[PDB]
Amino acid sequence: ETAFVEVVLFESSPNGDYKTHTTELQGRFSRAGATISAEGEIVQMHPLGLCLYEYGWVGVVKLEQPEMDPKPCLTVLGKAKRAVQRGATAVIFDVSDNPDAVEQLNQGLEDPLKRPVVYMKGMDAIKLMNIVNKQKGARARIQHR
Amino acid sequence: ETAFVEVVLFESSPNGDYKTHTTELQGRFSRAGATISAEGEIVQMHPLGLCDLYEYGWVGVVKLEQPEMDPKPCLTVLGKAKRAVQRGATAVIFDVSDNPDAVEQLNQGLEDPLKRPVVYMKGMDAIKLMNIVNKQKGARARIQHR
Repeated sequence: ETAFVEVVLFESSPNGDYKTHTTELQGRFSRAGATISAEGEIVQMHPLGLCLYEYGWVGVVKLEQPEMDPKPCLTVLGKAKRAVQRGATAVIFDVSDNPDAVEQLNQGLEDPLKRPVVYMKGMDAIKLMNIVNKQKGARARIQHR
Repeated sequence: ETAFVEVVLFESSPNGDYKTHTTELQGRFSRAGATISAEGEIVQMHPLGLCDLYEYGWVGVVKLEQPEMDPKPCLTVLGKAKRAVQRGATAVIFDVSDNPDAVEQLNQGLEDPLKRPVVYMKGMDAIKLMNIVNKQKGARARIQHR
């Protein structure tokens, strides 16, 4: 099922009102996690960063070439789990560089997380990084329709 | 339609992890805002307080006054919802227990709906909501369309 991800940039206009810009993106809900909507501020994690942020962040993790990390500290599902335990309301992996991560997550072996675990690639990941990379405050609204 | 609201208390466990306690509550989405999901930190707002910056993305909770308490209200209850979004609310949850007439007003159809959810809660759920909000600091609201 498709995860409709809205990524919102924001600047507090001087008087308290917010100026925002929204970009709508898409990934899929993995079997590894729940298929629910979720939302919160984006934290960009390095994939090795998962071996205190305020509760309810949306982890964004750009996975790396499998041959960069030969004996990885955890499985990609393990990494997501650790994120949640550390207060993530959702995890979005950019699997552009680790396309086999997908089959690994959808392997349906452990029963799922109660939070979403979304995978993104191609154009949408590029845009997700285009935004994340440049702006401190960005918000993710992950929507199951 | 029903708004399925999970309120989550939380505090850090001594090792980086979070200990949490979750409470599932219900309200309805009103025609004044979308019927979508939304999540964020609760900010309890006095109803007269929509007439100081908050981190974008908060879920405002507003317990409405007995109508005879506010004779000259700065805004319609939809106006306060709308003002809250503009100040970075991701959703508004009104406790309507003391002002049941606000429901009919919120569902009026007259103005465009907000792109954010505007939920109302009453009776028991709202009690349970304020029970958590008034005591607990560090409360996250997850509002869910199913």
